[PDB]
Amino acid sequence: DEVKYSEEVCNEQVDLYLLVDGSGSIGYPNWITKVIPMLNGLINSLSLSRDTINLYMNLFGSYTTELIRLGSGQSIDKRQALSKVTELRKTYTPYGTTSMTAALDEVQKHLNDRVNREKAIQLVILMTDGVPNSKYRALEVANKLKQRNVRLAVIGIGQGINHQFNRLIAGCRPREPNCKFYSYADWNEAVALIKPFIAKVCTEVERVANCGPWDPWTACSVTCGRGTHSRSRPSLHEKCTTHMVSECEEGECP
Ligand SMILES: *[C@@H]1O[C@@H](C)[C@@H](O)[C@@H](O[C@@H]2O[C@H](CO)[C@@H](O)[C@H](O)[C@H]2O)[C@@H]1O
Ligand SMILES: [Cl-]
Ligand SMILES: [Mn+2]
Repeated sequence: DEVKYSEEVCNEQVDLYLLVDGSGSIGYPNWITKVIPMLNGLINSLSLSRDTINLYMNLFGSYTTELIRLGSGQSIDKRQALSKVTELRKTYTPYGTTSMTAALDEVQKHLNDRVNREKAIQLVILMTDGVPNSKYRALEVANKLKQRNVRLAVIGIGQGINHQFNRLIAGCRPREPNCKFYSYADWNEAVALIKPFIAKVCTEVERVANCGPWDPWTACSVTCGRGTHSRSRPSLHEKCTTHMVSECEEGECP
């Protein structure tokens, strides 16, 4: 048989992969005056914690650079994540080519390795001017991510933004105003864009678990008159009953 039980589903767990374009096309003035404050405002709006949002962060240029791993201090504490952005303002100048496909591939690898949290919403935030090393290769991996139920939002940054590509990889429809997946204004709009994707919403649902077949009932405790016997089974789930006791009769007692 099976067991039924109640449960609240809130979708509070989110693995958020922040992929930041650090390539030479971005432009140094833009980096300082626009990208850094974008990162600051965005990350400041994320209530990171062990049990809810966990941040991953990658910087992609000629190489991809994994800045923050899911689960670490910097993944779950907003203040620590902000320090990484500050470290970037002080010590990184954008240069080189644009490994966008490889950055997205790092997310794929998380899923493949089963490093993400299974019950966690998977959310990629791609921050780019939308001029990757290869347009087809980057669209391809993004589409692979979406077919795995990964959500993807795009934030345009840089001195020379290819909106057409950004809208395409975000999945924006033509003739449709205010795409819910792409923003290219300031941090305020990006934050609003990201909000519906990470909103905790609580519903009460019923759940079903297969408890597996019972073992045979034991022989009666007494071989005459009233007694009891029991049947057990492996716990295939936390909510599954594993033991029963019933009253049995083995005829009369002389
Ligand atoms: C199994 O075989 C039965 C035919 C009886 O001989 C049982 O013995 C009886 O057990 C009851 C209750 O357990 C006692 O009150 C009796 O004293 C005893 O004869 C036996 O278990
Ligand atoms: Cl690429
Ligand atoms: Mn570039």
